[PDB]
Amino acid sequence: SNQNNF
Amino acid sequence: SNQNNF
Repeated sequence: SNQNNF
Repeated sequence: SNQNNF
């Protein structure tokens, strides 16, 4: 699972 | 699993 926090 | 914290 993936999380991108821009 | 991956997390990118920009």
